[PDB]
Amino acid sequence: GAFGKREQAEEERYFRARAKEQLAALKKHKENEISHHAKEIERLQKEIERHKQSIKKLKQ
Amino acid sequence: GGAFGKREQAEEERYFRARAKEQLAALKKHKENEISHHAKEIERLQKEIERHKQSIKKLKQSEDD
Repeated sequence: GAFGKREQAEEERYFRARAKEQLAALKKHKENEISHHAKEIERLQKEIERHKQSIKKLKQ
Repeated sequence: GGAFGKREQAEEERYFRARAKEQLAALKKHKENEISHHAKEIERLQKEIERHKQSIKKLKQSEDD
């Protein structure tokens, strides 16, 4: 009946929302990982900077 | 006799000049070694960064997938 397609419609919305909650949690995890790698990169570039300044001193 | 007095001094002069240049070379040697170590380190660190950048590239694709 009318109350049968409302159910269907709502059940559909429900499952779609569950599907998107999951896709978002997976993306969240990848973003966290990207985040870590980025952090490391910045750290390594600071070390490079230190070495580059050491060289500069020595060159003079 | 007298030309000996002179020649001895010309030789002494050459001797100390060479002693000076030997020290100068030693100094330049360690400077270059140091600079060299640092460069090597820099290259090593840049490769690590390259690894991380590739890791990100991957993660971004799989995430976009």
